[PDB]
Order: sequence, then C-alpha cells, then structure tokens
Amino acid sequence: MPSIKLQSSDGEIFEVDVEIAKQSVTIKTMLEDLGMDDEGDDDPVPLPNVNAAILKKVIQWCTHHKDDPPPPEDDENKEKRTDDIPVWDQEFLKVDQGTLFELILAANYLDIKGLLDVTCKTVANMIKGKTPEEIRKTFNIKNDFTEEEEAQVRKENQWCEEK
Repeated sequence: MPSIKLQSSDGEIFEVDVEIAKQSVTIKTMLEDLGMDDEGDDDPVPLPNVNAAILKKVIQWCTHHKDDPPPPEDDENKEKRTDDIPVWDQEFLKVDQGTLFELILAANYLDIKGLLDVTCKTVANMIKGKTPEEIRKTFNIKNDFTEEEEAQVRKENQWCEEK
C-alpha cells in the first residue's frame, strides 16, 4: 500500500498512510489531481493552510478513524450517529485551546466535518451545547432547559485525567 504526500505551509512535508488521509475530503481531489499515488514518497504538493505542528494532529485523527476497532460478532455497527467517541478522539477534547481552536478550522478547509463536529460539540459543551459564539453569553446563550440538566444523557464520565 502506498501513501499520501503533502507539504505543510511552512515547508514541512508529511508522509503517512493514504487510508487515514482518505477522511480528509479535499485531499481526495488533490490525490487524483497531483497525487497519482505511486510509492507514497511522491512529489510533495505544498498546502498553504496548515503547518506540521497542527497537521500531524489532524492527520493522526484520521489515523485511528479508519482503524476503529471492528465490531466483534453481535453488534455489527460502530455507531448509529455520534454516540460513543473512541479514546483517540477523547484526548483531543481535553487539550490546550491553542490546538483545540485550529482543530475546528483545520477540519473546515479539509472538509472533515467529523473532526469539526466532535470538537465543536465540546467547545459548545461548556456553555449549553448551543450556538458556539462566546458573545452569546450577553443574553445567556440560549435557554435549553438547563433548569433540569441533571439527566446527563451521555455518561461514560470516568474522569480519568492525564493522558
């Protein structure tokens, strides 16, 4: 199996498995256009969007999501529609905002709405899971029956800190 060749904005080229990069939507067009996919260390095309600092996190997100643990025998699906986030994703929602912020934007121009949604859910989680504007707080964000709230329809909160 070959791999994807892409060069970050500052000139730091990255090579990694093409199956993971398949999650990146704007990469498939790039792959057919100037990718060719021959050996994987192919001619590097510069991407003026992200540098190697952020890109590694974005493409490693794709790393696990193509490799998510296959269903054993009884329950044949992975998820219905966003129900159980893997330990891979989990760590990216407890990190510094410097990386967390770009995780949304980096995903935007790559069209990985999967990545974008998970981090967006978490950023908006701290308020009320509503509109993700911090300026919303002027009118109290958006009423969402926070009077109840205790139902906690999520669980899986072991509170295992560190990484």
